[PDB]
Amino acid sequence: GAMAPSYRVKRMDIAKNDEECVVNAANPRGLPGDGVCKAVYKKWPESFKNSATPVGTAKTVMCGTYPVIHAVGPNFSNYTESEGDRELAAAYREVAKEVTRLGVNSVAIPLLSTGVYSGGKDRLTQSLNHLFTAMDSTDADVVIYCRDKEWEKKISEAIQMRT
Ligand SMILES: CNc1cnc2ccccc2n1
Ligand SMILES: [Cl-]
Ligand SMILES: [Cl-]
Ligand SMILES: [Cl-]
Repeated sequence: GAMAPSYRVKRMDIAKNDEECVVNAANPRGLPGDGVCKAVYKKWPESFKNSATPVGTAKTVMCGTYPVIHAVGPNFSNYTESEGDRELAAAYREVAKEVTRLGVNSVAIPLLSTGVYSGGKDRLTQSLNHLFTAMDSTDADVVIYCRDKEWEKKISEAIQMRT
Protein backbone atom coordinates (compact mmCIF):
# COMPACT_ATOMS: atom_id res chain seq x y z
CA GLY A 1 0.00 0.00 0.00
CA ALA A 2 0.98 3.70 -0.21
CA MET A 3 2.43 5.13 3.12
CA ALA A 4 -0.28 7.86 3.24
CA PRO A 5 -2.85 6.99 0.54
CA SER A 6 -3.86 10.20 -1.37
CA TYR A 7 -6.02 11.54 -4.23
CA ARG A 8 -4.45 13.90 -6.79
CA VAL A 9 -5.62 15.36 -10.14
CA LYS A 10 -3.47 16.15 -13.23
CA ARG A 11 -4.49 17.79 -16.54
CA MET A 12 -2.45 15.77 -19.05
CA ASP A 13 -2.44 12.64 -21.28
CA ILE A 14 -3.04 9.51 -19.08
CA ALA A 15 -0.68 7.71 -21.57
CA LYS A 16 2.16 9.80 -19.88
CA ASN A 17 1.13 8.77 -16.30
CA ASP A 18 3.70 8.19 -13.49
CA GLU A 19 1.67 5.45 -11.71
CA GLU A 20 2.08 1.64 -11.37
CA CYS A 21 -1.01 0.85 -13.55
CA VAL A 22 -3.62 2.57 -15.72
CA VAL A 23 -7.41 2.37 -16.05
CA ASN A 24 -8.66 2.55 -19.66
CA ALA A 25 -12.11 4.08 -20.31
CA ALA A 26 -12.77 1.08 -22.61
CA ASN A 27 -15.58 0.02 -24.94
CA PRO A 28 -17.18 -3.39 -24.37
CA ARG A 29 -15.62 -4.85 -27.57
CA GLY A 30 -11.92 -4.19 -26.88
CA LEU A 31 -11.74 -1.85 -29.92
CA PRO A 32 -9.25 1.06 -30.21
CA GLY A 33 -12.09 3.58 -29.77
CA ASP A 34 -11.51 7.37 -29.24
CA GLY A 35 -10.65 9.83 -26.39
CA VAL A 36 -8.71 8.23 -23.44
CA CYS A 37 -9.12 4.76 -25.15
CA LYS A 38 -7.31 5.70 -28.42
CA ALA A 39 -4.36 7.14 -26.37
CA VAL A 40 -4.26 3.87 -24.37
CA TYR A 41 -4.33 1.80 -27.64
CA LYS A 42 -1.34 3.80 -29.07
CA LYS A 43 0.71 3.43 -25.82
CA TRP A 44 -0.18 -0.19 -24.76
CA PRO A 45 -1.63 -1.93 -27.88
CA GLU A 46 -0.61 -5.39 -26.56
CA SER A 47 -3.11 -4.87 -23.67
CA PHE A 48 -6.07 -5.13 -26.13
CA LYS A 49 -5.58 -8.90 -26.59
CA ASN A 50 -8.93 -10.39 -25.37
CA SER A 51 -9.84 -7.13 -23.52
CA ALA A 52 -13.58 -7.27 -24.48
CA THR A 53 -15.78 -7.26 -21.34
CA PRO A 54 -19.38 -6.24 -20.54
CA VAL A 55 -20.66 -2.88 -19.33
CA GLY A 56 -20.15 -2.37 -15.57
CA THR A 57 -17.04 -4.67 -15.47
CA ALA A 58 -13.25 -4.34 -15.58
CA LYS A 59 -10.78 -6.72 -17.20
CA THR A 60 -6.99 -6.42 -16.68
CA VAL A 61 -4.51 -7.26 -19.48
CA MET A 62 -0.73 -6.95 -19.06
CA CYS A 63 1.46 -4.94 -21.45
CA GLY A 64 4.79 -6.49 -20.46
CA THR A 65 4.50 -6.26 -16.66
CA TYR A 66 2.47 -2.98 -16.78
CA PRO A 67 -1.26 -3.64 -15.95
CA VAL A 68 -3.99 -2.00 -18.10
CA ILE A 69 -7.40 -2.25 -16.33
CA HIS A 70 -10.07 -1.97 -19.07
CA ALA A 71 -13.14 -0.50 -17.28
CA VAL A 72 -16.40 -0.27 -19.31
CA GLY A 73 -18.70 2.56 -18.25
CA PRO A 74 -22.26 2.80 -19.66
CA ASN A 75 -23.06 4.94 -22.71
CA PHE A 76 -25.85 7.25 -21.35
CA SER A 77 -27.15 7.57 -24.97
CA ASN A 78 -28.47 3.94 -24.54
CA TYR A 79 -29.02 3.46 -20.79
CA THR A 80 -31.73 5.20 -18.74
CA GLU A 81 -30.32 7.63 -16.09
CA SER A 82 -31.23 5.04 -13.39
CA GLU A 83 -29.67 1.94 -15.07
CA GLY A 84 -26.69 4.00 -16.31
CA ASP A 85 -25.99 5.27 -12.76
CA ARG A 86 -25.99 1.60 -11.46
CA GLU A 87 -23.58 0.41 -14.22
CA LEU A 88 -21.22 3.41 -13.70
CA ALA A 89 -21.02 2.65 -9.92
CA ALA A 90 -20.44 -1.06 -10.70
CA ALA A 91 -17.56 -0.36 -13.20
CA TYR A 92 -15.65 1.59 -10.49
CA ARG A 93 -16.30 -1.18 -7.85
CA GLU A 94 -14.66 -3.69 -10.32
CA VAL A 95 -11.68 -1.27 -10.79
CA ALA A 96 -11.15 -1.23 -6.97
CA LYS A 97 -11.15 -5.09 -6.94
CA GLU A 98 -8.52 -5.20 -9.75
CA VAL A 99 -6.29 -2.49 -8.16
CA THR A 100 -6.40 -4.51 -4.88
CA ARG A 101 -5.70 -7.89 -6.60
CA LEU A 102 -2.67 -6.45 -8.51
CA GLY A 103 -1.00 -5.16 -5.28
CA VAL A 104 -0.05 -1.79 -6.91
CA ASN A 105 0.82 1.23 -4.73
CA SER A 106 -0.63 3.71 -7.31
CA VAL A 107 -3.16 3.90 -10.21
CA ALA A 108 -3.93 6.44 -13.00
CA ILE A 109 -7.76 6.75 -13.48
CA PRO A 110 -9.93 8.79 -15.92
CA LEU A 111 -13.53 9.82 -15.12
CA LEU A 112 -15.66 7.04 -16.73
CA SER A 113 -18.70 8.00 -18.90
CA THR A 114 -17.82 11.77 -18.96
CA GLY A 115 -16.81 12.03 -22.69
CA VAL A 116 -18.58 10.44 -25.71
CA TYR A 117 -20.53 8.11 -23.29
CA SER A 118 -22.01 11.10 -21.29
CA GLY A 119 -25.20 11.34 -23.42
CA GLY A 120 -24.40 15.10 -23.76
CA LYS A 121 -24.58 15.83 -19.97
CA ASP A 122 -21.97 17.10 -17.48
CA ARG A 123 -21.29 14.04 -15.27
CA LEU A 124 -18.10 15.28 -13.44
CA THR A 125 -19.71 15.08 -9.94
CA GLN A 126 -21.68 11.83 -10.67
CA SER A 127 -18.60 9.98 -12.05
CA LEU A 128 -16.12 11.39 -9.45
CA ASN A 129 -18.45 10.46 -6.51
CA HIS A 130 -18.71 6.86 -7.81
CA LEU A 131 -14.86 6.79 -8.15
CA PHE A 132 -14.56 7.89 -4.48
CA THR A 133 -17.17 5.35 -3.22
CA ALA A 134 -15.14 2.49 -4.83
CA MET A 135 -11.56 3.71 -4.21
CA ASP A 136 -11.89 5.08 -0.62
CA SER A 137 -11.38 1.57 0.89
CA THR A 138 -8.22 0.93 -1.23
CA ASP A 139 -4.71 2.06 -0.10
CA ALA A 140 -3.31 2.87 -3.59
CA ASP A 141 -2.32 6.50 -4.41
CA VAL A 142 -5.04 7.52 -6.94
CA VAL A 143 -4.15 10.08 -9.65
CA ILE A 144 -7.20 11.29 -11.64
CA TYR A 145 -6.46 12.45 -15.24
CA CYS A 146 -8.54 15.09 -17.11
CA ARG A 147 -8.13 17.36 -20.24
CA ASP A 148 -10.31 20.45 -19.43
CA LYS A 149 -8.97 23.41 -17.34
CA GLU A 150 -12.34 24.01 -15.53
CA TRP A 151 -12.73 20.25 -14.75
CA GLU A 152 -9.17 20.26 -13.23
CA LYS A 153 -10.23 23.09 -10.84
CA LYS A 154 -13.55 21.34 -9.87
CA ILE A 155 -11.91 17.92 -9.31
CA SER A 156 -9.15 19.55 -7.20
CA GLU A 157 -11.82 21.42 -5.13
CA ALA A 158 -13.78 18.18 -4.54
CA ILE A 159 -10.60 16.34 -3.37
CA GLN A 160 -9.62 19.28 -1.06
CA MET A 161 -13.22 19.50 0.41
CA ARG A 162 -12.79 16.01 2.05
CA THR A 163 -9.39 17.52 3.27
C1 LIG B 1 -7.19 12.33 -26.32
N1 LIG B 1 -6.30 11.75 -25.33
C2 LIG B 1 -6.55 11.77 -23.99
C3 LIG B 1 -5.61 11.23 -23.09
N2 LIG B 1 -5.77 11.26 -21.79
C4 LIG B 1 -6.93 11.83 -21.33
C5 LIG B 1 -7.21 11.83 -19.95
C6 LIG B 1 -8.41 12.30 -19.49
C7 LIG B 1 -9.37 12.78 -20.38
C8 LIG B 1 -9.12 12.82 -21.72
C9 LIG B 1 -7.89 12.35 -22.23
N3 LIG B 1 -7.68 12.33 -23.58
CL1 LIG C 1 -0.18 16.02 -22.37
CL1 LIG D 1 -16.52 8.41 -22.10
CL1 LIG E 1 -11.86 16.46 -18.95
